[PDB]
Amino acid sequence: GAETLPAEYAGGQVARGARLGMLGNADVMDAPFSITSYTARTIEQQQARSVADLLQANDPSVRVVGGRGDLVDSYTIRGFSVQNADVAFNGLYGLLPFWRVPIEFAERVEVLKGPNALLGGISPGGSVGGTINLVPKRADDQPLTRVSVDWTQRGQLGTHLDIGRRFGENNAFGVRFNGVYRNGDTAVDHQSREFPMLSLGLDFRGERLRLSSDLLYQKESLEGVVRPLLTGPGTTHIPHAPDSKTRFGLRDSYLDQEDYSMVNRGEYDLADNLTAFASIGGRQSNYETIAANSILVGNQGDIVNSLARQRGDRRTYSAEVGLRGNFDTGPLRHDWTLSANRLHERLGMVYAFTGMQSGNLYQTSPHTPLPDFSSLDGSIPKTNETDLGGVALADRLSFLEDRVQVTLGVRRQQIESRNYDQTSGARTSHDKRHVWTPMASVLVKPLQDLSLYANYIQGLSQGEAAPMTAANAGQVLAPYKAEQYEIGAKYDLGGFTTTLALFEIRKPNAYTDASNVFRADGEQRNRGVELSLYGEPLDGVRVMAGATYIKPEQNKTGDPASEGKDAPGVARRQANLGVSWDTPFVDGLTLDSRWIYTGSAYVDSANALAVPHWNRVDLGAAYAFQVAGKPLVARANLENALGKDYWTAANGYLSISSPRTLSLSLTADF
Repeated sequence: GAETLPAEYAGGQVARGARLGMLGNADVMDAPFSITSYTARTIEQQQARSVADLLQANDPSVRVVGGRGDLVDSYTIRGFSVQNADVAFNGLYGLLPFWRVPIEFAERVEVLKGPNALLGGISPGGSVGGTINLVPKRADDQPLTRVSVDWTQRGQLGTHLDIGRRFGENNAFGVRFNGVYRNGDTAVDHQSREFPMLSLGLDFRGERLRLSSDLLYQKESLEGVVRPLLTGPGTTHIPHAPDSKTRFGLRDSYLDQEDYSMVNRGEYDLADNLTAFASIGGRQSNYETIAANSILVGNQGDIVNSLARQRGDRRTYSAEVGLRGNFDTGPLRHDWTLSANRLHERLGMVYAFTGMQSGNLYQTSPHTPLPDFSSLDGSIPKTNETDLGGVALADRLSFLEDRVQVTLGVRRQQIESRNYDQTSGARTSHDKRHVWTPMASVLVKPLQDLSLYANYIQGLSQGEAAPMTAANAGQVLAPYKAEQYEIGAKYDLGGFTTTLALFEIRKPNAYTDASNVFRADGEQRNRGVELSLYGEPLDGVRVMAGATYIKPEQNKTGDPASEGKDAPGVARRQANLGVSWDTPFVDGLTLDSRWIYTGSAYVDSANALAVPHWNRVDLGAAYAFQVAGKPLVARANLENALGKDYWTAANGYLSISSPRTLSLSLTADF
C-alpha cells in the first residue's frame, strides 16, 4: 500500500522505505532518490526532542542553523536552506509547528535530499534543499502504556506518556496518545523553557477503506532567546565563539509559540487496480516574541543588540485528493498517480524594531531596557494571504520484472499571494503565477540488491520583492526554478547498506545590479557527492556513517569579489559517524557514540570572513531491566561531550552552538 509503514532496516535505527510525495512510500532500493528514514527507536535512544536534535546528530547531509536556545531551527541540505515551516506531515505541507517541529510523537522522520517539486508541489517557505517528512505514531494491536520521566541540564524536568489502544471487531480502530510536559532551566545562562505537548493518532483499518486523523497541540515558552550574530559593515574577522553557556543577546527576551493542528486522511479502494485518496487539515500558529539579534561592532567582540517585538497569527489549511492506479501495456506495468493539492494561509504578522543596546560576545547580557511596544498590542491585522495549489500526474513504468524502472511526471503549480501593510492596511502586492514542473527517473537493478539510478527534478521558490531601496521597489519577481540532476548507487548486503550519489543543483539568485535594478540574474550551482553506510554490520554493533562533499558555487553574481566564490553558510566537507554497541559483557546495556564534523565555511559572499570547522561528540548509554515483571529502560545522553564552542555559518550571520547537555530518563512499559 502507498501509505503502508515501511519496515525497519537491520539495526532498527533507520527504515528501508520513505515517502516519495504524491507517489507514496517506496523502498530505499526502489527509490531513484537519496532517502533516509530515522525510526522512533533512534529518537528514544538519543532522547532527541526536535527534528533538529535528531538530524544534526545522525545525518551527514543536514546541519542546523539557529538551535535549541533560539526560537527557530532551519536546516541546510545539499547547500540550500530548508525552513522548518517546509517540514511535511505524511507528505502534506503547512500542518506542523512553524518554528521547530517536536518529534516525541513521531514514528518516523524522513529526509528526501534535493528538490522535489513534482512529487509534493512548492513548499510554503520555498525551500529546495530537501523535504523532511514526519510520520506520526499509530496504535499497535498490542496495548501500550508507556510512561517516562526525564531530566536535562540544568533543571528541565519532564514526563512523557505514550498510550496506544485498538478497539472494534478485528482491531479496526486505533488510538495513540502522546503527552509531554517539560519545564525548567536550560543549559544556557538565564534561560528557562516550558513545553507542553498533546497528540492523538487515530486510524481506522478497513477492508477497502483506511482513515486517519492526527491532532497536535504544542507550545514552547522561552524566557531568554538566543539569536543570530550578524556581520557588520567593518567586520574583518569572525571573533572566536564564546562559551556556549553565555547568552549575549537580549537578557529579558521571551518567546511564546503555540501551534495546534488537525488533519484527516483517507483511502478507498475503488477496485483492486484503483484507489482514491484525500486529505484535509488545518493549523493555527500563534507567535509572540521580544528578542534581539546581535550585530558585530568592531573586531574584538563588542556587539550592539537590536531589539524587536513580533506577533503572529497564522491560519493554514492544506488538502489533497487523487487516484492511484495500474494497468499493463504488454511487458510494461504502469503505476500511475493523479493528484491535486491546495494550501491556503491567512497570516497576521506585526513587528517593530526599536532599541540598540551595547553588549559583548563574551559576557552574558545584563538586564536592559525593553522599549515600549504597546502599539502592536491588541488585534493582529492581516498582512499576508497565500494560496498554493497544483495538479500532478506521474507514471512509474516497470519492466523486466521490476529490474528496470522509469518514472515520469509533470505538475502544474499555482502560486498566489497578497500582502497588506501592517500600519496602513494598504494592498502592497498581489503575485500570481503558474509554472509547469516535471521529473524523470531511471532505476536499474543489475543485481537484486544493487540499484543504480538517475533523476531529474526541479524546485520552486516564490520570487522576491525588490527592496524598498531599488529602482523597482516592491516589484515581485517571477518564481525561481531550481534544477536537480542526480545519479547514484545503493548496495544492500543484508545487514548493512552503502550508498553513493553525485548531484548538481542549479537555482537562480536575486540581487540588485549596478543600475539599481533588482533582478534574478544570479545563479547558484551546487555539485556534490554523498557517501553513506548504515545498518548492523556485526551482531550488536549498529553503525550510521556518512560524508558529503559539495562545491557550492556562486557561478553568477554581479560583483567580481563574489564571482565564482562559495555560497555562504555551506561547508564543502561534512561527515557523521554513529556507533551503537550492545555490550556482550553486561546484559541489557548499550553504549552509543557519535562524531559530527563540519568543515570551514564563509559568512559573506566575497568569502573574506571564514569561520572555523567544528567537531561535536555525543555519548550515550541505555540500560534495560525488569522490575516486578515490567520492562524499564534507563537512558543517558551527553550532547557535545567535549563542551566545544563553535559557530555555525549562514548567509550574513552565525548561530552559537549549544553547550554540553546531559539528559537522563527512565521509561516503563505497563
